[PDB]
Amino acid sequence: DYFPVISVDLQSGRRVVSVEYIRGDGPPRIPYSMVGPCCVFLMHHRPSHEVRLRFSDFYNVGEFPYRVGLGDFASNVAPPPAKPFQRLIDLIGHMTLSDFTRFPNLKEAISWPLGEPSLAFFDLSSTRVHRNDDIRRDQIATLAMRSCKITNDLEDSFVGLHRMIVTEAILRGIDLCLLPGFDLMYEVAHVQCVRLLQAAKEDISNAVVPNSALIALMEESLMLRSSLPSMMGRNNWIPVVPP
Amino acid sequence: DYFPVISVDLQSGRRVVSVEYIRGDGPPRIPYSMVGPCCVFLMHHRPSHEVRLRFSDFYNVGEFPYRVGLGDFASNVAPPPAKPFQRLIDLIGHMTLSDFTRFPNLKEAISWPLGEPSLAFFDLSSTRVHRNDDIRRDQIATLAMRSCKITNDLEDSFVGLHRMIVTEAILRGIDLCLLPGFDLMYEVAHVQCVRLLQAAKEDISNAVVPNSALIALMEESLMLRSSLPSMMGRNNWIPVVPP
Repeated sequence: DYFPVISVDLQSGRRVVSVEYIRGDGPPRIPYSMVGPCCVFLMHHRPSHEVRLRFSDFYNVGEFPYRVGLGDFASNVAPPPAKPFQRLIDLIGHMTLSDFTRFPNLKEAISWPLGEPSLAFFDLSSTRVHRNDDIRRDQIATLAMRSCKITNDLEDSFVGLHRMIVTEAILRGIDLCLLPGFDLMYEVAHVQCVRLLQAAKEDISNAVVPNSALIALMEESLMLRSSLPSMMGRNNWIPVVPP
Repeated sequence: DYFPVISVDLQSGRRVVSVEYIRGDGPPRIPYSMVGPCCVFLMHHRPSHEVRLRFSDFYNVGEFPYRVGLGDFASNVAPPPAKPFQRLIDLIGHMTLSDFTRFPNLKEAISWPLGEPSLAFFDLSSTRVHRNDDIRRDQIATLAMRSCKITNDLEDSFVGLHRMIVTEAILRGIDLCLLPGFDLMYEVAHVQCVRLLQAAKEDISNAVVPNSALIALMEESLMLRSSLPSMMGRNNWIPVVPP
């Protein structure tokens, strides 16, 4: 049906990876998987039709779930109990990058996982943004590839992105019941939200002038402190020296 | 016996984490582990005395090996089949950082995992450098903490460092039989060596003047191409635009 084509091109004085899905049938590939809208062709992983709790429960044993995510089907990775930052994500996705890079700690918080500030995962996780499925799949695969900084393999990019998510969750004390690999863009945006909530403390401690970003983050922090403080992660954020 | 004390201090205009081991007995802590020379006190992980093949076989089930590494004891993580880059590591550890940062691709290759160029893991993995065990343990714990960029937990720093190693191994096609968590500094230096070998191709393709670094890397690449090409990883290195 659709083949991913990975192309390394020069943009903004940086050589960056992109993925574009192109129509082509011939004989369709037999081993394949659907990670959200993205079609992945499995070279090193055996597709599996079992339903398991975590994405890692597949790729840790050399397998790959048949199909994952929301849709007119049954995901082979059982959905998380909740997506508790979805309101904050919807609120951030309608904001510009300059709202965060003006503050150092917020910039550092959203630097992960691409190594540069980026609100792309917030846009792809928001429910109040509407995009075609083709552009969505291209952007999701591109972000998975750009997180891992490789050029050739796409299934390993999704495995690496989930592994990065779980590593940051373990470091920041995020509960792993909420990050099973169901909707990888939401997991990245969730961990970025936890990092943002930890960074906003240092930003207000540095006596900055709140914009909409800090107002939203402080409202969320207040509500969470009242209801479920442990959801905000651990307090192990390195303050960023102001330039 | 020795307690790790984690201190976040300003150095070189950057706020950075350090770990220093300080003598103190009182009642010694009951749950504890030895990762190499480093003493780790387990809050979230149950110590285990079983012998397993991978470090991940412990921390993936909420455990932590009793003691790991070389020494007058039996490591609870079975040693790797080989440490095949030890000669290259010994050769690189006697070199200065400026030998790599002069080339862009080598600088990018050794940027991982700390996000900045660093030969610290090469120094701590080399066999032809001699250091006291106290300074060694301080440096190992400091590097584990600085890889993860957190400030408070030390066992989670070692778990995160191993998870980062395995993520990069999976991305670069490195065989995971060689990275079980036995000597984490060697694993970091091994993955950095694979990245360096992949980057030296682009560096010579950019027609640079070889220094000792490129000479050593090309000799190793030639020997490996003759004997075991698959040890050099996959050819998925993004070329770095020359500044």
